[PDB]
Amino acid sequence: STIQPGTGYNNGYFYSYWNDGHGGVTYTNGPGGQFSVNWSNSGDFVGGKGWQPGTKNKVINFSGSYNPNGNSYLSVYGWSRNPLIEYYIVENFGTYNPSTGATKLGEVTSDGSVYDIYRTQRVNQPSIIGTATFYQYWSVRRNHRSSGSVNTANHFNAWAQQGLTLGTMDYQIVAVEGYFSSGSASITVS
Repeated sequence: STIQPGTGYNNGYFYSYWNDGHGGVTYTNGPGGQFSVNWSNSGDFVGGKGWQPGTKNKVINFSGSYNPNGNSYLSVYGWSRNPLIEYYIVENFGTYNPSTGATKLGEVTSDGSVYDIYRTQRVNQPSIIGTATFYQYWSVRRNHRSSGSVNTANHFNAWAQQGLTLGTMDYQIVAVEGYFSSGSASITVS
């Protein structure tokens, strides 16, 4: 069903839904690995379904509809702890490339596309452990898509070759993010 921000497990899939307290977003958990997001003149939000904990070799499948009108992205989104790392494997995005401002570390080929890889240091920013400082890694698919399979190990290995140390895995979801925009999405994860 439709929920307010929070985390939990639904039909055997972990979910996380976060927003900045601005209105304009509706997040709904559906059957199995399904979730939907509908938004209209939102603030900042990100939510979706997957695993808690994730793993360093998961092959993540997703399908469905993704129709942003403005700034948004569809990604595999997760964290590690000790060290604290935030990461995104971006499969599609709207009007803004969310890796803008991050430092390019190279490229990796996975699951039918080249990806550009990046990182940036986030300083005194919200995180799964509260206000914190941590590196944020990106892998941005050149050939955008809204269904597919992601071999996460290819991305983790590419980042590791340029200095990433992944600690203990925390959650790992397929997420829809929006940033002062409108859109819809209906995604099924497995």
